[PDB]
Amino acid sequence: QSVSRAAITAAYRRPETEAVSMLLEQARLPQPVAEQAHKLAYQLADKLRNQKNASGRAGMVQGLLQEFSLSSQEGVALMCLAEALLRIPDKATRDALIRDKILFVNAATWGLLFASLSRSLNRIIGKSGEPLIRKGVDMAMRLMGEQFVTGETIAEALANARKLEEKGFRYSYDMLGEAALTAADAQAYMVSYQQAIHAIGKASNGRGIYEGPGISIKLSALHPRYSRAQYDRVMEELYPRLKSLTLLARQYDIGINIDAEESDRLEISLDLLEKLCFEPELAGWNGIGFVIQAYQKRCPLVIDYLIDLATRSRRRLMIRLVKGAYWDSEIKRAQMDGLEGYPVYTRKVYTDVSYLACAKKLLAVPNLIYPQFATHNAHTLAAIYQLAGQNYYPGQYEFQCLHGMGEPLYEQVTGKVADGKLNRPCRIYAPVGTHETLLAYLVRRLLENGANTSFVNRIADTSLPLDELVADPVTAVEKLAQQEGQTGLPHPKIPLPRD
Ligand SMILES: Cc1cc2nc3c(=O)[nH]c(=O)nc-3n(C[C@H](O)[C@H](O)[C@H](O)COP(=O)(O)OP(=O)(O)OC[C@H]3O[C@@H](n4cnc5c(N)ncnc54)[C@H](O)[C@@H]3O)c2cc1C
Ligand SMILES: O=C(O)C1(C(=O)O)CCC1
Repeated sequence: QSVSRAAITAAYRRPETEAVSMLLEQARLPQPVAEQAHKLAYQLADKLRNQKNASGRAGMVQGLLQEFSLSSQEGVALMCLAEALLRIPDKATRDALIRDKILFVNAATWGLLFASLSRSLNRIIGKSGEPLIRKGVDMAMRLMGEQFVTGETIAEALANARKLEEKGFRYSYDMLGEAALTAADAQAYMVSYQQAIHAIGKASNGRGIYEGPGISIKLSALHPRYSRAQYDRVMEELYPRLKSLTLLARQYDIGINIDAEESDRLEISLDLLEKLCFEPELAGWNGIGFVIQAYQKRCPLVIDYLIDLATRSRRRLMIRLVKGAYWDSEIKRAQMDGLEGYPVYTRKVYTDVSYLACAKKLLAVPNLIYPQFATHNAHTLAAIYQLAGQNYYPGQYEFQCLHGMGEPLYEQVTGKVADGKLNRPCRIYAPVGTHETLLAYLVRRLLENGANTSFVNRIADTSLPLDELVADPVTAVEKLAQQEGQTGLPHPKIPLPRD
């Protein structure tokens, strides 16, 4: 194998204490940079919470709830009398009433500022059955998934883009659908991507790979049963499709990004990337995109490979750095194979340290990589902004975020300094499709929003202080090493696969 390639295979499942200890010093921000990252992260997160004055509103609740000292339900019943007294139009009537004589409709809305259904459930199922089950699951899937979808068709989504593109946001469009099971399914996904490239290209109109929209694709949509697909069949069947779409994105000069999926396909996607990058028809073109997952132990080794690849094939690569979306499934997979170890980290803070270390690796080679830092975590953003150094220029890097999750945070980021933003561009990942293609994406978003470890989850918990929410991962890791006795131990509730 190649020297860069061999090192990747060597790190597939390396001990977690080993991996974390190596990344730790590459991820440590120097004390001056670290404090500036702290301030900016604190500001971003504070404005995200006290947006509708959610923080200070809870303060006046706790204050009057102290002085008067009654139930939380008692406080809500007080607001209801207060609101109905404020609805008395004449003051002299209201006050004389307060002293002479002395409805709960909006107590619901007031409660938010402060088991019998289980009977209905067991009851409803018996008479209704697997039809009721399959309908309700579909129903909640559409209802929860609306917020994550840009449009049902490529044309409806291109239209939805202008509002934010006029403010300096970019877009990457994703035609939903993945893990093709039949040659037909893969063929159809091939069609909907070509149709999308045309639409997004006519829309782009020469704006170019950096400043115009682009497209994101999944190899697993392009080949039947990609899960266990063999090497020779993938190159004969998938690669010509990957080539074709990429040629097409070049003619329109739009970025085309290869999404990263489950970790046992990292090898094969590198093989496809390696061949794509030496097509003569793509020589001198820099529009090829590739996601790397910082939660994998071999991400730093992939970066060394990609850096060498960009040199050998004489192009600048567009590399989306992400943490990763399949962590639950990666762990359950590794636990069932009883394999040597895990390919991903087992403590969330380890992934953050991985991400910070990989970001520095990417920022050091602007001639060979255009970094695209995908994240919704205020501290992560703040740290990359500091790590990228003074004297920003547009093509140095960009941020990325998911439709439905990133806009509140990046609206402090993309925009003019005069209007109080950071003047850094953000590309919004924009899914496109109907109900029939939303399931796997939605589930991954439910796993993301619902985890106690996720930034977007903890920012909502106004009982968690901002200083803990934006705390520094290197320091977190070193605080554990000192309490536990050694740097980088696996998560306690997650033993090694064979145990
Ligand atoms: C625009 C965009 C494109 C993306 N494309 C891809 C892609 O092609 N492939 C892909 O896999 N991901 C991709 N992601 C990432 C994924 O979808 C999540 O959005 C991302 O991981 C969340 O990171 P965050 O820094 O915003 O949140 P943070 O909450 O600070 O990080 C959360 C992440 O930490 C990781 N994590 C959670 N628990 C643990 C644990 N116990 N041990 C170790 N690690 C843990 C998971 O990666 C989790 O998602 C993309 C994200 C964005 C924004
Ligand atoms: O991580 C992934 O593969 C993404 C998904 O959830 O489909 C693409 C953007 C996140």
